[PDB]
Amino acid sequence: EVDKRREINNEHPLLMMPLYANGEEFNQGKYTFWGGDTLTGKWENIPDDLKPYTVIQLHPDDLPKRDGAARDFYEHMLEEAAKYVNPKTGKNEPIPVILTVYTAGNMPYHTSAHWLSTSWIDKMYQKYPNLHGIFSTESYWIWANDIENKAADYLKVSAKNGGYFIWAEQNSGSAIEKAFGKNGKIAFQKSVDKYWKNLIFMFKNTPAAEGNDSTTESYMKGLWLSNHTYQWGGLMDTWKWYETGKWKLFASGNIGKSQGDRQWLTEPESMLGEEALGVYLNGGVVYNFEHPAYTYGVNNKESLLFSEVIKEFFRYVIAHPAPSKEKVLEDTKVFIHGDYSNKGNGKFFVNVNTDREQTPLYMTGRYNVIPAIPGVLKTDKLKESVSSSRIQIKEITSPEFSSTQARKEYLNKLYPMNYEGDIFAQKLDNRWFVYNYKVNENVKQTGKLKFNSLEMNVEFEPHTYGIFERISNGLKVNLNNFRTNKDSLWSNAQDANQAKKLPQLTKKGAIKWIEEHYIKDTQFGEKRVTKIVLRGIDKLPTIHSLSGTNNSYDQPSLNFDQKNHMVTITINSNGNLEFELHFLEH
Repeated sequence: EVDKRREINNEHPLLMMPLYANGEEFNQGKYTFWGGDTLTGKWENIPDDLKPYTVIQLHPDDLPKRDGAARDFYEHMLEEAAKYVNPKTGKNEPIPVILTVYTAGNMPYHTSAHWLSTSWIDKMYQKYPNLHGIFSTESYWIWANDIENKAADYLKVSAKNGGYFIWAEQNSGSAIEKAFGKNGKIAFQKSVDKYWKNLIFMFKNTPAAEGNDSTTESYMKGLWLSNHTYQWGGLMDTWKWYETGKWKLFASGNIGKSQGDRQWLTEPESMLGEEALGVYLNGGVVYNFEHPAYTYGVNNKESLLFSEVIKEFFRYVIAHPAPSKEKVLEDTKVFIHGDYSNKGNGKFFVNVNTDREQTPLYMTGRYNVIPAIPGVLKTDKLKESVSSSRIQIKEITSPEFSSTQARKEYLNKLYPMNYEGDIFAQKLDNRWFVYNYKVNENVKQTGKLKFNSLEMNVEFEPHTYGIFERISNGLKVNLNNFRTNKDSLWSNAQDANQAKKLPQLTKKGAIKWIEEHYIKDTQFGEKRVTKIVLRGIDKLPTIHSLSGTNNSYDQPSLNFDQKNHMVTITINSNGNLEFELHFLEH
């Protein structure tokens, strides 16, 4: 093995920072990115605490579809990255880069990435120590005849150089199963047997109408636990709102795939944190987002989604490393071997732990994410682990998985019920993680959680997650319900028919909207109420270390009922929030 260029694991997570080449300006002799970020300016802006965990991911977007264009753009940017000087110290501090080398099946009618040979990639790794890896993303809809062969070559050239091959893909059309050899294309399967320590496999939740969120995430987790990938994660994509035909928040009717640029702006900001929790709580460590103009920002400025949700979430997962592989193995009671594509795809988990066919969220944490690997793979390495002895490894074709009711009856024997209420909750050590799982329905949810004898009842509106940590002197609370008002995008449409018919916002129009109405002059959402009730408290708790999104919260209300030894906490906010409550139990 060649020394790794960087670590990627629970203690060293990875946030990918995408930059999409502006092919129109490339044709004019300029080297620029859609949305106006510059490589140097963006890197400088990244908070210093996050720099060790963040990597710039270049994407060739609409560079001309001809030989040399992607090499030219990429070599220019690698040079800029390599020559970077820290303005505060004067030291050359090369910027870490990941290159997108494969997308859309690398068809020459789809992408300039077609004209990037393995030879060139090898040359770039050798020339640039700051090239930390290469990325393949989104070919499930165009599964090229040689995709497994090419993926084997990407993994091998990365291993040769100590870099990572990162593949973000969704199990549409059995893509993950095929990647590992379902249909007899076994080159990548063989590559992984040798080079899995240089592989990162991520879900890509874009094709949301096909409902493969839960099954793809199950595979990513299972691949990791069984030593078929070094680590896993997810690319969470606000374009899901387009794929599923949604429009104005909470509005009725479906507009189909008709208003792309309005649609990818509409997903609530905090819902990206809800999605990202599925990665974190299950031991994933790599995070990436789309659409980047919304999720990260424009013109070297952080969007509010980035500053108030993603930045804070990512800081959290650095401060509190995700459960290790060993820990997740120890906690795993059931591990599925087999193909979800033959058991209803995402339907497998509907009314088990997801509430509908098309959602990136879960409705219960009772089973967390049940890990699986495709039927083509073997569980030998999993069984060889010292931490896997109490795992039931079950074929997906087992009678236990034959129906929705069979799945719950089996899983319920092994995963005890550990909270009450119709809301998502999952416990990790002394922490309850809670969110309202509604996607586009304006419905409050409630749950009853316990920390031993201490009872905590919560009431959450949609697009609200919380982390509640029992600490020696009381409770640490992190709450995020940040959701701005996107109704302006849907002005002039009083129903779905009218909304489908709106003028296109367009790509350039959306970037302009972000500049003019999101980066500044933001239409913030209304403050909304969260209730937390604690039962079993000695005296009125005290509040400490209260902070959050500027101007986004009223002072929390503490109402102590001495007779019933209980406190009702009322919060009215829209943003991120954190505080400690100090108290003793009764």
